Amino acid sequence: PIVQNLQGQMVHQAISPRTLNAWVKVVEEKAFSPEVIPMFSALSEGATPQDLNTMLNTVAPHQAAMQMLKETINEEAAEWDRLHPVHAGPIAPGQMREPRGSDIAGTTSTLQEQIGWMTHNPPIPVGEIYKRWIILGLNKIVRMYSPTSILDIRQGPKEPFRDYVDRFYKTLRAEQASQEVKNWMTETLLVQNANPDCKTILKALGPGATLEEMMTACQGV
Amino acid sequence: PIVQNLQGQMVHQAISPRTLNAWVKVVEEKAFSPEVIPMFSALSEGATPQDLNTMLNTVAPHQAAMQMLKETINEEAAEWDRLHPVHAGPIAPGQMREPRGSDIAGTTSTLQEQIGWMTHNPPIPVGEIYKRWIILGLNKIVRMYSPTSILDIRQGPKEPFRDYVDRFYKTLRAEQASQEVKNWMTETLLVQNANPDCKTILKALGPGATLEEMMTACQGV
Amino acid sequence: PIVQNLQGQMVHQAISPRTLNAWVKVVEEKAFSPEVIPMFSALSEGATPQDLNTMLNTVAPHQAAMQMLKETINEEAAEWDRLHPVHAGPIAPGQMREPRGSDIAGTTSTLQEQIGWMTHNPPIPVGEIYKRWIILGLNKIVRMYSPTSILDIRQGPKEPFRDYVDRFYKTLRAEQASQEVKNWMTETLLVQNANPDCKTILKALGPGATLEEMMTACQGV
Amino acid sequence: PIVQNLQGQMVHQAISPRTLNAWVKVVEEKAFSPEVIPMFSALSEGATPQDLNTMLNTVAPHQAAMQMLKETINEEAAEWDRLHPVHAGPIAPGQMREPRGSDIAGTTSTLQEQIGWMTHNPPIPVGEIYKRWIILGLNKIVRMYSPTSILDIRQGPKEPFRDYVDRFYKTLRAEQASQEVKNWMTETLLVQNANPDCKTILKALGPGATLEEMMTACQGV
Repeated sequence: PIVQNLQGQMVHQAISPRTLNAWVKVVEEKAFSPEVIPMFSALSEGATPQDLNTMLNTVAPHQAAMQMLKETINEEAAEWDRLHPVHAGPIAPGQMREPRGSDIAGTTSTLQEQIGWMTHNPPIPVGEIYKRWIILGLNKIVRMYSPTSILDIRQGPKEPFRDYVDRFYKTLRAEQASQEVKNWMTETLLVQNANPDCKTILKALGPGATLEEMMTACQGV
Repeated sequence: PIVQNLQGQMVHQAISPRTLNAWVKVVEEKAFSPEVIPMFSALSEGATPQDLNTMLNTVAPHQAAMQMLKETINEEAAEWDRLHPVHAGPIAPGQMREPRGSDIAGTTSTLQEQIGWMTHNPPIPVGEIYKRWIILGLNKIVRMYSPTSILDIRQGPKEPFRDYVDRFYKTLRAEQASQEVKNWMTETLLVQNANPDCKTILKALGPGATLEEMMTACQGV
Repeated sequence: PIVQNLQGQMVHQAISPRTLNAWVKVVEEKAFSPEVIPMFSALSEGATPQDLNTMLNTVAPHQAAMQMLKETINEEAAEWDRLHPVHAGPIAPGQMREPRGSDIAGTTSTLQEQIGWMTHNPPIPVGEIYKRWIILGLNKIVRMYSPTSILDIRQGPKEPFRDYVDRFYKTLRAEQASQEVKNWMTETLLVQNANPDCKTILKALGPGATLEEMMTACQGV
Repeated sequence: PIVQNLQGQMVHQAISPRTLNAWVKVVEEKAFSPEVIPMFSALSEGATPQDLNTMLNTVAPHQAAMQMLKETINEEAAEWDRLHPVHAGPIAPGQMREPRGSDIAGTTSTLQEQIGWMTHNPPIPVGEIYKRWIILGLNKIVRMYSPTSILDIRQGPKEPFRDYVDRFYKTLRAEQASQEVKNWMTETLLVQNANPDCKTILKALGPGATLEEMMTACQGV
């Protein structure tokens, strides 16, 4: 992250060892469950590209996930270079240069360059964009590691309705289908795969019933 | 680690008690699993040789692991002395002397010497090299304590494919074979030791199929 | 082969009918076992490219093996042409021209050309190189026809250790893995797949035990 | 071998392809049984060191046997060099030089040198000595590959006595014990391990009975 010294200047501060260890525990203990993404977003709050690469070093022992992340990052960097062509000409002495795709990811840039780029009026967030690319890669990884399809999430004969709903929505978040497909799933498949008693109640409830009404009507069933 | 005082001078800061306690919990509770190495790397982030020896004091009650670490450290120090002979002659007043193998490990050096050595332009990282030697020793220890061979990692009849892949790759990381041998293992043994249904599907998939394609084709099997 | 006439001149001699019949028996009766390669090497001893094509005519009824051989030969001829470019310019009257890839295989050359090329001071062996290409093709064929993986070679409960070792090494020769992979196989998999009594003895024997020591310790078990 | 041309000069003749194929069949089909040694002696009759190395090329795919052969050959060559020191001084123009250990094995010598060395009055057999070294190596290999100890050769309850004697003596030839130990074995162990009826008859026959008398007395038992 970025901190201010006693002289009022923006200075980079390294990630604390226990934050890095929390990230390591998340990587090594949760098997790339969907909750890894909110935890990564929280643990990398206000980070620099060098800090993000330090956090990514934890993923390196997982070859498939790391390769997927690297492919996503390279594609995003190529797209960034395509959409931000290197202008040929003079540059104002008071204005800093434009970083490239290899520079936002911190492959060739330095710490001071990123500190200056992030701290500006108006600021151009380089850490946030790299973080978003990491999140795209992580979403792909979570999709790859998902053990069950949404079509295989069925309510147990004695399973409470709220637990079935939680499992269903967790699997839906893992799968990351299209928005229209997701809406169709939440509207139709959730009712379709319920157990007979809750299914009868939900059918009696009618189409267009909100999730709150369904959980109310199926609370003790 | 190294911190800056109000006067702008680099000053050593001791490891916080809770970071040391986290390291103690890792040592005493995980039985030298492969995840001990990323956790040690995170918890010793930006540390000095004195801090590294403080962290190593936790390993001392484990006689075999500590002896293996000491052997690896002594061998690395001897190699460092061989590759960095003590030059006989004058030394510039503004340039500090060259530490020996017993000095990078902090056996004979002092805190100020290591602080000066690490904080330089350009810097010579003494903490990182000692840390790498520790990691070599820890890798040897993890290999020693591994309970199962990779040849004994077989998918259960009802075990999901992703869990089998995770166990297989964790054992592979523990064993630390040669790169060519590791590639052969990931290409052949993973398919060989799968359960009959996934094995049939993977055989139909053909050689050279990526891990993502295999996990996709075996998701619900 | 090449023989000398009464005048001291090198003359080509055709392969005897019974040598050709021995080669035919090898091709038609052994199902491309690994021993086909030493037998082909012995039976084609000191042969000319025309003789080698005569021997290859026996393989033609086997479409897959013959196609694999032709692909290997064409690739080797293309590589030979690439590494031996046709020089444009004068040629010494006493020095013969350089054969092409289609010429070493005897597709376009004549018998006298090959006789002169092989009989020279210093000699340039054209028959040996074509033979080596044939051996590469035959190795590929033997790999294709191998019925069992090395991972499936397991010592029987009452099988003598020497027979298990012979089967293991025959399969290893058939598979033709990389040298490092082969060393790992002979060091680890042979012990891993032995029966419980021999496995206990070999484990007690320790790593780095020679094959002779293992066969001595497991002789009557 | 060595043949004479029309001018009366000794000329080397290569081994015929079918003799080499017979040797290949012996190597690849008999699993280093004791009969491999008489067959090698017959098939290498009157051979040159180059011919012997050509025959040894068949053994190369068998790593353990080939390594044992190479160790025996190197030891014999070192002993030959020790017992035949290189004399420093003039050499007669009509007398050829003394080959070294690397020269009798054909590693550095040429065909003409060996032809001249073998064809002399009086002749110094270089092929025979190399052949004897090969036979020592092969005897070691046959000992290594022997599946049963002599102590485990026991006559079956209905096995004819002549077959038991043949198996016993074949195992004894494989084991190659000391002469006194071999005499003790043939005198005591053969009677000891016979079946009860033949054992009773042989005990009644008394010590010092010849093998012919034993086979006569046990013919139909």
